Amino acid sequence: IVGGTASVRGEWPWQVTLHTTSPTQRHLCGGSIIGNQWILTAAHCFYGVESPKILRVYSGILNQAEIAEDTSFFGVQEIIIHDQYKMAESGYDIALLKLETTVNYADSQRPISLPSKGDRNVIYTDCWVTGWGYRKLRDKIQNTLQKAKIPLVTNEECQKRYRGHKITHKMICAGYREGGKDACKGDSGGPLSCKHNEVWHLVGITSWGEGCAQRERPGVYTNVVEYVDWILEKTQ
Ligand SMILES: NC(N)=NCCCCCNC(=O)[C@H](Cc1ccccc1)NC(=O)c1ccc2[nH]c(=O)cc(O)c2c1
Repeated sequence: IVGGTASVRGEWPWQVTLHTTSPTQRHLCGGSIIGNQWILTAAHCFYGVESPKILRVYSGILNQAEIAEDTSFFGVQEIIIHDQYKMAESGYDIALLKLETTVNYADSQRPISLPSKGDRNVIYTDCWVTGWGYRKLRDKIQNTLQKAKIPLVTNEECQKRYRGHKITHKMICAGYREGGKDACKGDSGGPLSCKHNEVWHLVGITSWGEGCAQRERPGVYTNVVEYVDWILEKTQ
């Protein structure tokens, strides 16, 4: 996260850090608890991942330093990638991880609500992006989970900023005209969480963009409301 601040422990209890153990253990991508056996994340995170056996999901984490060889984690039983996914920039950048055991919910870890189809007309004014990603284009994974408040931008506005791409209605964009606050490398797969009528909704999944926090280059997110049928289908 560029231009963000350290999170409070437990304030983003749906946020997970997905690790790979190969060749040695490291943070791979963000994701969101959406059900007791289910993490929603980006499809592009699994480029070259051959098997779910190399993955570890850690929940209830604030600091990456909490994670050591003796720290408990959730195994991944299955990776489910949208069958129309080819790459982040063309959409369908969404994936489910089916965990090998179920998450026991607590103040430190619990699921985020998916948006309703009735909320397509909602004007979210309180949206946040979170993660352990870079604080600038050339940087490293951060110890402490970062957060930034970022306003949504209209698709028509977003399309003007990415003339070489097609910004579809299955995408949603967010950014300051002047830049300065954004997701960056290592944040991908994580949530764009919006608070509306005192409830947090998983509005986006961090997907792609040009550089990080550049002026007139908003972040592009998978538009989660357009996938509620797919999520239901794939999780039932
Ligand atoms: N909103 C804006 N402006 N851009 C949107 C930002 C989201 C895309 C950025 N890419 C990303 O976030 C890659 C996506 C990716 C993941 C896995 C494999 C390939 C690509 N992530 C990374 O480049 C990435 C992921 C995990 C990492 N772990 C480490 O220990 C060190 C790293 O340098 C590192 C880098």
